[PDB]
Amino acid sequence: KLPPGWEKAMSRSSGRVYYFNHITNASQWERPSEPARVRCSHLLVKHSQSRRPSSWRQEKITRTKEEALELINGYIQKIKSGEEDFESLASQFSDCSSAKARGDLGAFSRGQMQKPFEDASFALRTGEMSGPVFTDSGIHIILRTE
Ligand SMILES: N=C(N)NCCC[C@H](NC(=O)[C@@H]1CCC/C1=C/[C@H](COP(=O)(O)O)NC=O)C(N)=O
Repeated sequence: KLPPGWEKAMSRSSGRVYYFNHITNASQWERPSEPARVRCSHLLVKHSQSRRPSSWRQEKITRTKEEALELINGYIQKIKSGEEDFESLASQFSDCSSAKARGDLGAFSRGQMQKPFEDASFALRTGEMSGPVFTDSGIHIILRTE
């Protein structure tokens, strides 16, 4: 009957059905198939409207929300085609401190992370990746590892 968050959608360019998750922003052709804690890695792209417009990559972050989203889109594209792996992109490009640990955040339960991240994280199954997930930090790609 489809896991939490998943809905059937119709492709504009091909007419083929696909599946979309409105919690994680994941989308795929394939038909998809709770814990106390999950472990996730993430790649963060911050923007001018981030709660802290600063990171290890640059002192003053000034890119716009729309620009950050386009970077996130491009990374997802490289991950999905296997041009670059997630961990590699997070180490190089995530505006989070967890970049030094390949995006890994360790384990966490509900009530610890900003709500959109948390919900997305818990709706992923082990091994799955999110689409763009928006929080006050910026835009995330989430990978559930455990
Ligand atoms: N148990 C653990 N590890 N502590 C959870 C408490 C921190 C938590 N953080 C976040 O929710 C954002 C979203 C997902 C990752 C994340 C990372 C942020 C991003 O960097 P910032 O926007 O702050 O500059 N870094 C936090 O220092 C929060 N309640 O604000």
